[PDB]
Amino acid sequence: SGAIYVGNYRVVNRHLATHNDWANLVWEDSSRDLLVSSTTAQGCDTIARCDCQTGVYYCSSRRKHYPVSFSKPSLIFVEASEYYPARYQSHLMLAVGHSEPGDCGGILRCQHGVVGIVSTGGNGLVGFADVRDLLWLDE
Ligand SMILES: Cc1cc(CC(=O)N2CCC[C@H](C(N)=O)C2)ccn1
Ligand SMILES: [Zn+2]
Repeated sequence: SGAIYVGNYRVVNRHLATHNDWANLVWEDSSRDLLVSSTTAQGCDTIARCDCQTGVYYCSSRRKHYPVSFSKPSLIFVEASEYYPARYQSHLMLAVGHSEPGDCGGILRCQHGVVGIVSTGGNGLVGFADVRDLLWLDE
């Protein structure tokens, strides 16, 4: 679990969105596994606006942060699950590292701020849904 709080927005994995998230929906994209809902309280997370390929992610299944090198956002095939059939997930970045399904929502950060959130895994690769292109999260 986990989310990004920036301004009046809450960014979560779409497959983990709550009833309140859908009742206050701003934007959602199934192909990216992202959903953004509105909030009453102001958020203070900073979104990175960069092309970094190195950062640190929080892994709840180990209560640890790990430094990783990750690929640029791209279309990657993701196996079927109870939330989606087999498809290509867009804007996804991969790194060599540990993750379990419950790690989704963990933040990936670089020196400039929040890069994305844990969204996929398996076979020793962790995938993160990028948020750096969503310039409207700041305005
Ligand atoms: C972080 C993680 C997730 C899994 C499982 C995984 O990849 N799923 C299941 C949940 C939805 C995901 C998606 N974005 O389509 C795909 C296994 C290890 N680590
Ligand atoms: Zn950066």
